[PDB]
Amino acid sequence: NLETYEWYNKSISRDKAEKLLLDTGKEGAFMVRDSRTPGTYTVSVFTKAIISENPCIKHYHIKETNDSPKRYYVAEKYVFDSIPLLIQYHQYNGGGLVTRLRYPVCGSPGIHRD
Repeated sequence: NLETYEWYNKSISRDKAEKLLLDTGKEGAFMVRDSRTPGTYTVSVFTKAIISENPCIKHYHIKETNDSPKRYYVAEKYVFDSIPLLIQYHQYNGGGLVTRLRYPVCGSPGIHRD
């Protein structure tokens, strides 16, 4: 039933998804494909934001809930035992985020670092 939408690419591999999206060269070119577990999908989007030798294809998970009937949401591929560990992770890896967490700020008034 997803098969009736232009963006649904069912079976295709990550690598050919990336090739197809790169070739378009259009900002916000995208495709939905299938993920490892059923009920889970993957959005893949072309972007020229982060010049780090442009461009990038971002991949997102679409998880489902345990509802009646069922709901869907965009989330990262990962869960963490701890918020600090989830933060730790995102200092070194962008993940589902635009930039990754380089610099904590404390907003207690009159406070400064080191």
